[PDB]
Amino acid sequence: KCSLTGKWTNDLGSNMTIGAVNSRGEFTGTYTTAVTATSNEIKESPLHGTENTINKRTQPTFGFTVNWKFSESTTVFTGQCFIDRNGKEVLKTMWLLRSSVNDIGDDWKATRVGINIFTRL
Amino acid sequence: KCSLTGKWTNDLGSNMTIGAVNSRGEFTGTYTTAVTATSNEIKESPLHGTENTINKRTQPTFGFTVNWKFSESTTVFTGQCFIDRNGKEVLKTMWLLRSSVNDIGDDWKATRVGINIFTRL
Amino acid sequence: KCSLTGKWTNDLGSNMTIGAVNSRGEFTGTYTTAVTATSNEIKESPLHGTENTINKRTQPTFGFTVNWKFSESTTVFTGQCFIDRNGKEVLKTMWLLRSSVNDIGDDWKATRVGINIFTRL
Amino acid sequence: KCSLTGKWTNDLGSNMTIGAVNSRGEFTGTYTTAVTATSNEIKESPLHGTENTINKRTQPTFGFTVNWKFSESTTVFTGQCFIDRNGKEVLKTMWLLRSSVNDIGDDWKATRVGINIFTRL
Ligand SMILES: O=C(O)CCC[C@@H]1SC[C@@H]2NC(=O)N[C@@H]21
Ligand SMILES: O=C(O)CCC[C@@H]1SC[C@@H]2NC(=O)N[C@@H]21
Ligand SMILES: O=C(O)CCC[C@@H]1SC[C@@H]2NC(=O)N[C@@H]21
Ligand SMILES: O=C(O)CCC[C@@H]1SC[C@@H]2NC(=O)N[C@@H]21
Ligand SMILES: *[C@H]1O[C@H](CO)[C@@H](O)[C@H](O)[C@H]1NC(C)=O
Ligand SMILES: *[C@H]1O[C@H](CO)[C@@H](O)[C@H](O)[C@H]1NC(C)=O
Ligand SMILES: *[C@H]1O[C@H](CO)[C@@H](O)[C@H](O)[C@H]1NC(C)=O
Ligand SMILES: *[C@H]1O[C@H](CO)[C@@H](O)[C@H](O)[C@H]1NC(C)=O
Repeated sequence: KCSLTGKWTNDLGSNMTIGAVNSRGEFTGTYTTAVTATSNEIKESPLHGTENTINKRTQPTFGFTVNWKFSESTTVFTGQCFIDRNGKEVLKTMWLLRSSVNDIGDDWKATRVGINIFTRL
Repeated sequence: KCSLTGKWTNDLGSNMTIGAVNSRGEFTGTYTTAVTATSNEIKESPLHGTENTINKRTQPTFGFTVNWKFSESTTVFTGQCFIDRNGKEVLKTMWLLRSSVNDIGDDWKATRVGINIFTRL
Repeated sequence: KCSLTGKWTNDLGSNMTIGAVNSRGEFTGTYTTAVTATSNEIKESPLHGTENTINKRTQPTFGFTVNWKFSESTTVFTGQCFIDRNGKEVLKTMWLLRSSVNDIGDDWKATRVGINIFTRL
Repeated sequence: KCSLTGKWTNDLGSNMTIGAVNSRGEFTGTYTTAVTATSNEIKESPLHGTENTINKRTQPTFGFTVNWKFSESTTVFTGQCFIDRNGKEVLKTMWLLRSSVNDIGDDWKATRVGINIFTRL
């Protein structure tokens, strides 16, 4: 089984902690990004997500939202908890980083996309 | 002021209902999708999200995860709550739909991307 | 049949002209974007693409790259030429807008994603 | 100076060969994918792309379309040609894989997204 609970680090150097996931698949955690598109000072930020519980998969898909405390942005991450061929856990994820724009006319350029790989820290 | 609480419908015909947003920006609700890439019976699914509260914007940025109850998939949405040029509230969103694959070698094809525009019901 | 050749306009107000596609599916054209993420003056830019020729589909998928003349960026567009229910042509597309960064350490934030719908002008 | 011309291989094991880049930034080549989402026999496929020449950057931005010969799909890649911290050329790319659907009502699920890192062969 691949469990979300624990401390993780990613390819960019960001760390994240996820507490226990309840019977409904929900969990909370904290995210310390190593990088920012802003020129602001980085602060630890909370995250809230859900792990898919159908078929009690041992490598479930999951999703979570990071509510940034140092900018007006929001990032969502989705991926799957895989059991590496080495028996070690790896989170393969893709994310959408949403910036806030002041006019709906600028909405077309407000969304960045990318990946991140997490391993137990 | 653009608010997330309420009932919404999108360009594909899906409906979403979001409850009250608490002091830390949390919210939950339900999503009834009108379409599916599966060959399964669609079922109302729960969602948990967060909206950014930095600078208490009137057109907040937000994100939420939909935990599908009829499949092993997970979807994440992110976007902004705008007051459109015509005066109506509109949610401009982008999403990542993650399918579950069985081997970490099939991860590359597990993620679909799209958009949805939600309007008040 | 849905043909790529012609003059098109999109939901953002951008216009594009595509010449004739040869026996290999290749075509060239020009793109006049109505919007820019830069603060630069917009110039008409050339595009080069290819339409998929397998099974001689009447609604083929296609792809094209826009080589911007007023910035160091590149945008790729992919989609499908659909025959609307009204018998009119519509191009449903998704794009990736790539900005150039100076260090590979900033690569994670260099890519935006979005959609555009085109109709004959 | 990062150059596109040559032979490359990526993180999934696919190989690509790009020919000479002309004065207007055009180039063509061939792509042999190592994986497929189809259940078909993979076949070498042609590609046509463009690299941005504005300010004659040494780490250019670029895009290309792969016209798959064994399916009705089309893929577009975009990214930047970097000289990595260790001194090696590396292509950081993101892609959109467009499948063909039969009704414009199924357009929402036709696009997959991912990344690929190419390195010199
Ligand atoms: O840019 C900011 O300021 C905050 C967003 C940080 C972004 S979210 C996707 C990417 N992954 C990560 O670990 N850090 C960056
Ligand atoms: O395909 C499935 O089965 C479940 C996913 C439904 C997807 S999420 C993105 C898209 N938007 C929507 O309102 N419905 C579809
Ligand atoms: O930002 C710039 O300067 C040039 C890119 C323009 C972008 S590409 C995707 C989007 N569609 C469009 O018609 N215009 C914008
Ligand atoms: O799936 C198919 O059949 C053809 C698409 C191949 C895809 S394009 C993105 C991914 N990268 C790659 O090198 N091969 C796969
Ligand atoms: C977290 O990861 C390790 C854990 O100690 C640490 O060395 C590093 O400085 C931290 N990175 C961030 C972005 O906090
Ligand atoms: C949801 O929106 C309204 C509910 O009042 C209804 O007319 C419509 O059929 C519903 N659509 C779905 C997919 O449930
Ligand atoms: C192109 O579209 C129409 C065609 O005449 C025109 O009114 C409009 O000004 C043009 N838009 C751009 C961005 O060139
Ligand atoms: C391509 O890369 C090298 C060619 O020298 C070869 O070893 C490898 O097997 C090839 N891979 C594919 C998918 O063609």
